[PDB]
Amino acid sequence: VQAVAVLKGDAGVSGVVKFEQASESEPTTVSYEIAGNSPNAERGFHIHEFGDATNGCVSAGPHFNPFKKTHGAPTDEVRHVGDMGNVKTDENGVAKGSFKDSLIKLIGPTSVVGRSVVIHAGQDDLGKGDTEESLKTGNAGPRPACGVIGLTN
Amino acid sequence: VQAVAVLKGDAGVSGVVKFEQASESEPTTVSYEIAGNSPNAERGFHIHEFGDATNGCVSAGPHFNPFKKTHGAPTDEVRHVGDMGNVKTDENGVAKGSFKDSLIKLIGPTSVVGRSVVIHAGQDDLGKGDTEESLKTGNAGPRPACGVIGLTN
Ligand SMILES: [Cu+2]
Ligand SMILES: [Cu+2]
Ligand SMILES: [Zn+2]
Ligand SMILES: [Zn+2]
Repeated sequence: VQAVAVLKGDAGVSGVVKFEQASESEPTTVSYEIAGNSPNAERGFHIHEFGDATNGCVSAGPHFNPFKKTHGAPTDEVRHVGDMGNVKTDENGVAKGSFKDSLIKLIGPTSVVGRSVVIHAGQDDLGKGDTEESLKTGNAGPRPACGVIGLTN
Repeated sequence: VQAVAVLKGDAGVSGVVKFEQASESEPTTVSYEIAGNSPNAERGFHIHEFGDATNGCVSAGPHFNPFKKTHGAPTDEVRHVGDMGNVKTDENGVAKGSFKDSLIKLIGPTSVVGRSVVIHAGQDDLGKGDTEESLKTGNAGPRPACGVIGLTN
């Protein structure tokens, strides 16, 4: 199964995030190309609950969290399903990369098809900050771009 | 269950299409508000197969047609799952309305969550035309706007 999200916004950030998953129990491969970010930085990157684009990136809602866990790093076992950590940006503001994830799925009752991807303006502190906010959002800040995740082939 | 598609493009047409379905066997209520169309007209309106926005409205693919039927009117038994007929536009170019449909679902293996809605620049001939093309697209013409269908609440 394949899916894709086209990230758009008004802040100069835009990109494309691709998903592929062979079967429900197998990892999903997530790959991304994102332009217009701050250079030489780390930027929070998550699946949010709703595929709702009626109000910018606000209407995407919170991090996708069906299991009611705190916010964490992708390699933490306690994390939101949608937590994809930080993406690294180069000297030109480009984030490009890929990873595998075993919580993110395109199949079954936690499928992210129809949800959203958000790229943030700040760094995700991976749930390790001082704040109650760290356990909710990682303090990753504003949502310069987002896109609904759709089926493709 | 609720879903929504935000229709966008570069042709002056834009809008929002909402979906609600209580359970898989019951009708889906589809409501829409679309601006910027030709006035006093009828414009084709369909669910297309893919929620892929990487190439304008082209990458949405063809009408959603899992049962491999010909294109028809919503009230035809032989139609594509995605066939929503024409929407009527007023003297200001606005289409606003709602309807129930029993093939379109937000639940189950034919769910349209993660697919696309397209509003066309021309009238859908409902499969009644003189063409092979009528039985594929209803001759509804260009795709001035589209949006991926996402989960909301
Ligand atoms: Cu986020
Ligand atoms: Cu169409
Ligand atoms: Zn999170
Ligand atoms: Zn059709």
